[PDB]
Amino acid sequence: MEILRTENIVKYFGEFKALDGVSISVNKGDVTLIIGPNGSGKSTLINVITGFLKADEGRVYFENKDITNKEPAELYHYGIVRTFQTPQPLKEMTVLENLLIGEINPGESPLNSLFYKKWIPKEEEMVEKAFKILEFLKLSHLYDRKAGELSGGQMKLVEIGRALMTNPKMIVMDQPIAGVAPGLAHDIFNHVLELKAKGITFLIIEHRLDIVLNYIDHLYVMFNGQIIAEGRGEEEIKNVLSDPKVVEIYIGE
Ligand SMILES: [Cl-]
Ligand SMILES: [Cl-]
Repeated sequence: MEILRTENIVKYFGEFKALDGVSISVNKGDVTLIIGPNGSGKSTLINVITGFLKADEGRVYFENKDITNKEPAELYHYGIVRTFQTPQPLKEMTVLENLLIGEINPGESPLNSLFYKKWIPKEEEMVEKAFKILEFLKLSHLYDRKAGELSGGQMKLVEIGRALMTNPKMIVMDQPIAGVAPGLAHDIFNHVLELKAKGITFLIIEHRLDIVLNYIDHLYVMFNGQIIAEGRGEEEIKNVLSDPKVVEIYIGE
């Protein structure tokens, strides 16, 4: 049931301690969200897990396999992928190409994958997969469209599509719907549930709780680098959100 766990993960940035012995467990097929005020190490944590950051101490286990500090190219073979915010160079490219760059160095980010330049492979095999995904996402009609011309929610959906290009078992997303209009937002998360349905596990960071909350089935709250609250399920979550210590981290300067 548990697909991912971290055992006392530590990360340092100089002398500052961004993370502080963070341990978390995530069950297969779950949609796990982590929240906390800016500066709590949510991102750093996510980056460590996805392999874009090195864990100074502690470990990460995927399906009970020690994967600590493996490069994203390697984690790709394990079924882990992170969604990447789209850079400007990619915005000049079509929606199809944006899914296609996920093929060059599977698991690696768009720019560490675009080291290959205009060599965005347009090989029949990959493209068919890109379309199959654009299809599932109900975006094939925008396959030829320059990504920079899409709405924020549209762009977010494309990024999810770029990740699916790696047939992941788990998708890690840092703020999938920030700046996305409510209707498109629920739609994005709708597709997540659609994916949860096929057995895909999610680890998400978000700040707009007024939308997201109805979709997550595992919450974690973080402050100063450590897990300061957990709550599995609707009821526990309502409690977690009620708890005054949580509200307080958001008030007082
Ligand atoms: Cl590092
Ligand atoms: Cl927002």
